[PDB]
Amino acid sequence: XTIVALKYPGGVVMAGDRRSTQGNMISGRDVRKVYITDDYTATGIAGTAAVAVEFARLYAVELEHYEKLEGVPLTFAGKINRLAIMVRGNLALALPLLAGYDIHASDPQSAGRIVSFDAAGGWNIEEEGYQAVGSGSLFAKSSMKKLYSQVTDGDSGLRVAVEALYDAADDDSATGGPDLVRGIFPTAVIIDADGAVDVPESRIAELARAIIESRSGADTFGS
Amino acid sequence: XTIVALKYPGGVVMAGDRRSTQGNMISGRDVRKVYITDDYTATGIAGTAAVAVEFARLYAVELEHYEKLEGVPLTFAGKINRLAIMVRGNLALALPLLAGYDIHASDPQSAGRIVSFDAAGGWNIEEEGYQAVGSGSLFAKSSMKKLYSQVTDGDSGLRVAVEALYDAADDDSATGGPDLVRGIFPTAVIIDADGAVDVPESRIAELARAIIESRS
Amino acid sequence: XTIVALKYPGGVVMAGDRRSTQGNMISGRDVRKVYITDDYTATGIAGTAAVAVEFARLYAVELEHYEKLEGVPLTFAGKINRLAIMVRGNLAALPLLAGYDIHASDPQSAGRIVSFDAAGGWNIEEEGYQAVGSGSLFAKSSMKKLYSQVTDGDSGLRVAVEALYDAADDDSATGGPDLVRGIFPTAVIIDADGAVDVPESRIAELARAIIESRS
Amino acid sequence: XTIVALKYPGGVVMAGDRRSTQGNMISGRDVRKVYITDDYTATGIAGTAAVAVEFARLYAVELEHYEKLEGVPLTFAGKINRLAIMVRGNLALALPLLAGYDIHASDPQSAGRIVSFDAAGGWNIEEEGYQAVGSGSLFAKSSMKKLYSQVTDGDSGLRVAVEALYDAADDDSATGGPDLVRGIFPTAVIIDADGAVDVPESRIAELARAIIESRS
Amino acid sequence: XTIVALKYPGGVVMAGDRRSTQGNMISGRDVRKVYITDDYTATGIAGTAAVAVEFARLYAVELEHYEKLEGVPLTFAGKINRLAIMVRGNLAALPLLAGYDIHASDPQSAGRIVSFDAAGGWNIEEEGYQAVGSGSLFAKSSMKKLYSQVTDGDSGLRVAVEALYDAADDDSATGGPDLVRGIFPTAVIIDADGAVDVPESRIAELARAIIESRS
Amino acid sequence: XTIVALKYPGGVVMAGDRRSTQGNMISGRDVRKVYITDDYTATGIAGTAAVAVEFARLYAVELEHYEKLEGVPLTFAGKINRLAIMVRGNLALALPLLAGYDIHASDPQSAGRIVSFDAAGGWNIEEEGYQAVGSGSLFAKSSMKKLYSQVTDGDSGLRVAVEALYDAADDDSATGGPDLVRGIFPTAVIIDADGAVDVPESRIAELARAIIESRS
Amino acid sequence: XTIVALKYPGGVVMAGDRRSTQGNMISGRDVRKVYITDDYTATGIAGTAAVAVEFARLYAVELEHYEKLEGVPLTFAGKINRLAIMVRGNLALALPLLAGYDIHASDPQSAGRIVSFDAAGGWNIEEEGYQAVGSGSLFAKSSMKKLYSQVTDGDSGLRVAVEALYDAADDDSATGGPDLVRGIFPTAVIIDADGAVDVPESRIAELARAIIESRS
Amino acid sequence: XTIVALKYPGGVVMAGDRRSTQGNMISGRDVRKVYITDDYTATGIAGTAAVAVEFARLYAVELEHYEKLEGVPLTFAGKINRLAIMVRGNLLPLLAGYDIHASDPQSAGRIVSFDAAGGWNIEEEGYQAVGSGSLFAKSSMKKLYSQVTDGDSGLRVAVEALYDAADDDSATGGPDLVRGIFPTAVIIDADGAVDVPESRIAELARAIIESRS
Amino acid sequence: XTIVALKYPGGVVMAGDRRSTQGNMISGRDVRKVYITDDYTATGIAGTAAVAVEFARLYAVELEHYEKLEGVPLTFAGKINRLAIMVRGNLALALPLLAGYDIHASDPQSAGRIVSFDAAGGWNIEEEGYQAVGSGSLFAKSSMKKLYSQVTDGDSGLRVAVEALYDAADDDSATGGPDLVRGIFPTAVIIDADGAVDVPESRIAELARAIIESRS
Repeated sequence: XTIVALKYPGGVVMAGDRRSTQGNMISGRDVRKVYITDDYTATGIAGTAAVAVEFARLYAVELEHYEKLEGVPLTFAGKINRLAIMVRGNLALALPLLAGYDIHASDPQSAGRIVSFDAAGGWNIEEEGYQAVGSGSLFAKSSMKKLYSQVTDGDSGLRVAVEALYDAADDDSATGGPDLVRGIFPTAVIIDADGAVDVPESRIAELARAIIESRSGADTFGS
Repeated sequence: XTIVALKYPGGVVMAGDRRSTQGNMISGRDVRKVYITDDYTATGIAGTAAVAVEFARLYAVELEHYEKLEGVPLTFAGKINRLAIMVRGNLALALPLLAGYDIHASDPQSAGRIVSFDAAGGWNIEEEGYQAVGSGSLFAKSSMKKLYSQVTDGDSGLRVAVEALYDAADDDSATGGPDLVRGIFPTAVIIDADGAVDVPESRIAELARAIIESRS
Repeated sequence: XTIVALKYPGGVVMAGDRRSTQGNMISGRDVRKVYITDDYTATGIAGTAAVAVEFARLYAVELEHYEKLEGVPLTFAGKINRLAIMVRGNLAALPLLAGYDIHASDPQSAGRIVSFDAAGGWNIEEEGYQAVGSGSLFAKSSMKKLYSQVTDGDSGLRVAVEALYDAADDDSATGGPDLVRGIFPTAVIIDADGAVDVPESRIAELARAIIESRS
Repeated sequence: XTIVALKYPGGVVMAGDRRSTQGNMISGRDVRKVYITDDYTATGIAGTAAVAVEFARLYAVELEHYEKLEGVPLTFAGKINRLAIMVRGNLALALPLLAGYDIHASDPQSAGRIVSFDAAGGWNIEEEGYQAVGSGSLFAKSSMKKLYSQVTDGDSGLRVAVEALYDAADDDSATGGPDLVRGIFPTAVIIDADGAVDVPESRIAELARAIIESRS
Repeated sequence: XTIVALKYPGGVVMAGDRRSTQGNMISGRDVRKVYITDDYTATGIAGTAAVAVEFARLYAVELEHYEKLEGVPLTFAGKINRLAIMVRGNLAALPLLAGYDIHASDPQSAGRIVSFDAAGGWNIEEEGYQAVGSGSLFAKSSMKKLYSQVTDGDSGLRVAVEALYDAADDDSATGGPDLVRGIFPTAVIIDADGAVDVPESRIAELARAIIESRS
Repeated sequence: XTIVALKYPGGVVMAGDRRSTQGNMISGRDVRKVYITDDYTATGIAGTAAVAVEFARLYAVELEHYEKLEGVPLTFAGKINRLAIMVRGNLALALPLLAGYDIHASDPQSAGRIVSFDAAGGWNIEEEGYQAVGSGSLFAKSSMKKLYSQVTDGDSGLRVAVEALYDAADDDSATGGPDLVRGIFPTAVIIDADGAVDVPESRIAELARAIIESRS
Repeated sequence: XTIVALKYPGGVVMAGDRRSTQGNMISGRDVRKVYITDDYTATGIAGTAAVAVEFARLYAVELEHYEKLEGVPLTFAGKINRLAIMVRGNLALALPLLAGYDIHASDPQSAGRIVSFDAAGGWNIEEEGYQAVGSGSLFAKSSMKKLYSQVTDGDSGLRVAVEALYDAADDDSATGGPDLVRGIFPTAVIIDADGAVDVPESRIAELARAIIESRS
Repeated sequence: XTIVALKYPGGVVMAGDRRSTQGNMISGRDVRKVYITDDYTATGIAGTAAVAVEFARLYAVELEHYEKLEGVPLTFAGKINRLAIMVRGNLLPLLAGYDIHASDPQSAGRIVSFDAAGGWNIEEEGYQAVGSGSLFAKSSMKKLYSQVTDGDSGLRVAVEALYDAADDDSATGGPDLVRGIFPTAVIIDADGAVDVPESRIAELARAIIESRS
Repeated sequence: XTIVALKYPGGVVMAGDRRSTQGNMISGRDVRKVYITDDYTATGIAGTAAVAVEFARLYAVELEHYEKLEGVPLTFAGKINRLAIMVRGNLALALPLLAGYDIHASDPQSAGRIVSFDAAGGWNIEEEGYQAVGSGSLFAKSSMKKLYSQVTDGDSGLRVAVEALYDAADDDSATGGPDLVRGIFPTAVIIDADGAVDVPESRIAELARAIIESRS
């Protein structure tokens, strides 16, 4: 299963596929893997619906816990630190991808942040502009590498994220592509200076149909 | 990967998906798994492109070798026997599905034949009317169970076979569904009294598009 | 052994087979696997008569314990949360939960089905149906083709019994309707008026019609 | 899966179930496990359709090969000896049950013979009057123990064999009971002084429904 | 290590990196992995210099042996069959074969690419490109986005070198163009006039242009 | 991945590569492995970005904790002792390399100190003048062996450190060389009597570009 | 690595080599393995620089801890007992060699003591006059056996100890010989009635040069 | 144990250390690991005295056997092929040679090494080393190779590479000044393969030691 | 068990102990391990009486077989080659020690030869002047290292060989020392230009007693 995240001018976008498998068998088609955790952060886990929701819930609780006790939210570095303590504690398994926006960073245009975790539970701030986790991550990363120059705003960003997920599904059977028959598409979250918001199903649906139409044409031109 | 086969009044049809995987990675999209082996038989293997074609090739050579030596082709029972020996020998891996038409059977409407193999290399003539092998075979068989009453001829036979493969792909990631973007659809063979012929890609495409439209 | 559950317009239905096996030997023929746990929920476990009753009993006690202490029942999300804590605690067979959210905005789609994976993770089913056990794949593939026929509670109960029949038809670990002994699948139906046990006679008439229809 | 055999005054009867399983999954419902091997013998294997027919075929060829070469058939002791050599040769999982009638025995009323094989491939002559092999053997043997006193002829002998198989199916999920929906019933062979004959599907059906009516 | 192959209008091109590793240590920088095997074929192995040269040599001997004995070369299908017999015999590495079928009906599409899976099974590639080795997934994903640009031999060769560049950028076992030592990927092109080794100088210009474009 | 450290007259320099791998796959290109831990020390770990920063952070907190509580910083021997207790505690993995300047040493020219750790968590003061840890350590050490005579001051030392890392990258695929395309170069810290300072990226870019032009 | 210890009339001498290895690779050339632990004792461990110094430090702390608490130092028997408790505690690895001078012994000429430890952590007071621990111990012991008759005082003791270490290096690659290029020689401690002292490096250098010159 | 080989303008030089070890114990001090196999080749094995001499002897017999049977010696490619068949048959030697049939006599020197799988490799880097001290010897040659302008400086660098291998690897033996035992070496040019006199290597070893001191 | 061999001006001497053990138990006290194999050679194996004699016998037969067939004995190089082929054949256990005199060597004073074998069956010509094999070889070699300068002739050589064996016994329980109670002493062979001859027991006895009185 795959989760992607990318920085765009003024923010960050995170998107995840909807499949879950038990071996070769498809066990889920509506799996939500990306969740808003506070006003400026979102987490994505390339695992089951339960692992994704339970992790996000527990992290959301810790952040808001601190806010009620201390009156102010944690700094971005403090949010990662607490996430890292939570990830290292569960190693007793799928690793999280965090998308955030640092409201206290000097340059607002590059205040988007992406943090990933390696097998040993070690955090990493991504400086390449994008990242992906899961079984289709290499395919999604190699796709974003070629398409990243096209990201100039939020919608451009969301489009590239959806195309990266499409490319992950095209080459990895564990990642689900857009289901045009059932009307199920990747979920996404966008985060900028105004906060974290869920992207409406209608725009992701428009974009997924457009990528498919576009690939169908390119295929007929090459044959 | 999945191969299906069903009997219809007057013949038999066999169809297979086009995917091949290396774990979670998709390694093939144009994989042909069903091949005509003689004028009245076809074999399908739910494995790689090479295992499918190599097996079919060796079996086709063996059936034609006998015909050239003895002047007449083997009886259907003899064809299965030779296949069984070939299969047992190899077991010392994916299992073959054989579809054929017994030109010497008393009743021409039920002369279609489907033969499968179990893990131990044992043959089984299917009497249920249909069969499937591969990772999505349970899903395909359960689908055919509910749709078999609709089979009334070769076209309704071809439709049910494509729908069974669609259901296998819908529930099993190792089985490939119809790729509308690339124009890749399941391959099929239909065998009746006039012999075994490859079903044109165009007819499978129309049937695949109608199953999709119907579910949407 | 197989348990199935499906959402119909106005509620949910859950049904389970009556067999239990010890390897290849039939050890039970009247095994009840589906139990009402509170006014709006039912649990089904595809295991032995003991695991099924013991789990349901502990869960029912936990729900009622909450209600007596706090005066009001748990919200549906809270019920699942408590069930999940119970399932994860036993891991250190998995249940299928059917319910009706009395607080959901649309009463027609207020039915809920929750299943658990090997790791003890919960999953709210959006497809309309679910099955657990050794015959689950067969039951699910059968409901896939018959779900369009579900228009009310009775047609919903008929499709549940047919899914179980289909599960028994190709899984020896799931028991079909025994016409000789008069033993049929058990079922629970939950709507706005609460969870009620489906009478044996109704399941019997339906099982008899499915058999004659296949014959 | 289960095969049963019993001696009655004047001959022997052998009957087998129709199921085959891959773990918990039902893979067959029309599995024929009992086959006539020569004019006076029949073999039954509690395994797959393939193991059952392949074994019976090789054994039938061996018996007829001897008859053509030497002009006369082997004595009953010689038939068992050849079977034993065949069983020990394959075991270097499923073990055969052989029912036969010794045309050269002094008492025609007790000329019926039942021979079974053990996990080590050793032959056994059953002097208990009945025997059973397979996953439901214990249940079938315990059933025959209580019903054997009712065996007085070929018909009663056949009723008891069908009831033993019914009891095996009632307690063992690997053995298939009579399918009233599909019309599939246990297969049976009866051997007396006039030779080995397949029992008509209709007679076993009538006996199976009689058992079901009796138990309800 | 990585080998790439792609079909272009009128032929085929195959290129390979120059690195060899013993665990994490770089053991070779001049490793030639792609060799011409007959007038119309080339083989590439993503292994050591020895495995690549020894395999190519034995295969080239087998193709010429047949030609001398029978007077005519094997058909393309026969060349693959012989290669497959050689690969299955060694398994009891995994080559990429690129060729041009002089007997095909359409000369523009006469280019052929054959790869082998872990079990020694052959696969004719109908996608237009293929890659083998530790950086093969990165090279294939790169060619997927750049293939629309392949319109002739020169552009076929630019995409091949860019695919290898992308493999090296993401996989430490694949070597990128060494501007310090002047070592670049080796390539072979096949069209209707036969197979030929691509001059080091043309590969160096392409590699210099790909690097200037990335910075 | 590799970290190198060398003593120069009047001080010490520590430099580290920027790569991180996950088997054969490059997972990082911007990995900072060397961090200033107090006014006179720096730690370098040849591991992931997280292990390097988390270790340095905990050690920096420990050194400052003591200074605030006791009013004066720990002696150099005390700093090593605290580091050793921390390293032995984590084993119950990649090992640290400490570079520091002993402000209380009698001879300021040789007041630079280098401290490493072995597999068992044992400390060691290098007397050779240089040291390296990680997968390219032999290559870096063998390179410094031949170039150490050229070290006369901080800039000479820094050159030899960057060249050692270049030689580690040239022979070890797990160590990253200077990326001229992305503009990513090794990070370095220099410590003398005036304290620990991060070497500007532009000075390292200048050294690396020149080592490349030199070998061209 | 090797540590040697020998009794001379009036005291005891302990000397150790300077090498450390990581398999076949030389990891250290300046490794100090012998340390004075109190006014009358010294410990030597044939292990890493860290294991040797950490062990000696902890033991020195305990001996001085007792002296400050009780006003008088432990008897020699008490010092061994405390060392043994420390060795058994770490084992539940390299074995300690202790050299001392019993200030309370009746005959001052034979008051020198050598204590070694076996694999199980058991102490042993050597009555042979000399002992050695480490990978070159057998070669050093074998050498002292032939040269012990020459030990008539502290000077001769030190000369023989250096020759035993030289012989260990000549036959065992894990033991380092005198490095005339770098000017690194074995370390030594002499203990007599006046206390434990570090032997000056120039003195060991002179002895090493004379042994080398003699064998040429 | 370590064997080094390097190409110089006009030929090739191969040198090997003299130690052999049984685990940690020094079992040999006079071990000859480099042997002339024909007029233009030499083999070196970083193993025991027996493995080195036995291998060289069988290979020398094979080369001369061909020459007597066919009248002409094998081409350089044929010599490698025969060596490769011999190595794969037993399962790491280092071969140094001069190709008398090469177009340019200044670069006719050849160095062939073998990997763990028995695969041959012609070295285009100018030098190579095999054995337990090979990484140290190669890193040393990397920095000193620019100094190689003839046979004399080629040999000096070879001896220095072996010195560096011994300085960092206990399994490789350095020059024993006490016993007068030094590395052995073979130099091959257009005039054939000749053993380097012990006196020349001793002169070089002493100069390297005075230089590091 | 231990075998030693040494070169003296004009020849070579080989001597071996007399013990054999089965674990900790002494199983032999009269074990002869050194045997003359031809006019100019002797073999010694540090194993059981049987392994030592059977090996020497097979090798002696091989050398004489060649001499009778070809008329002349093998050259020294040929004798080692044949021995090596024999050793490698048995290893696909204890390894042999061969002492010989090369009658065709240019310098008669240094014509003595000693050849040993390593674990892999590889031969080695000794250039140190002496060698030893077995469980006490290290002690015997270290003893000879200090005593070799005393070897000026055959008597000096034999004296040193007996002292090396004594020292091996002293330090290793598996090697037997001179038994004064039973009158059992090491066996020895001396080889010069006049051939190989067994040293009289009486000469070894007076040498052994002198060494013992010397150590007392």
